[PDB]
Amino acid sequence: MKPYEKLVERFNEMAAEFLSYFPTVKSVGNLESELDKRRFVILFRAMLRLRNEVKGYNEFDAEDLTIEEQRFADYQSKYLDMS
Repeated sequence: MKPYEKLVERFNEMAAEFLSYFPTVKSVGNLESELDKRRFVILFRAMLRLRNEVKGYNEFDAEDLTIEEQRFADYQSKYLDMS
C-alpha cells in the first residue's frame, strides 16, 4: 500500500492504544505519578509527530484519523504544559 495509507494505519493503532490509557482529556489532568506523566508525554509526542507526518501528504484527510482535530488539540494543550 502507499506511504500515506501505511502511516494512517500506524497512527490509528497508536491512537487506540493511547486512548486505552488516557480515555479523556481530564484523565491526563488526573495523572499523579511522574512515571505516568512521562508515559503520557512520550506517547503523545510520538502521535503528535506521526500526525504531522500524515499532514505532510497531498491526500491528507482528518477523517482518516482516530481522534478529532479539536480533541487532539485539547490533549496537546496538556502536553505543552506538561513538557
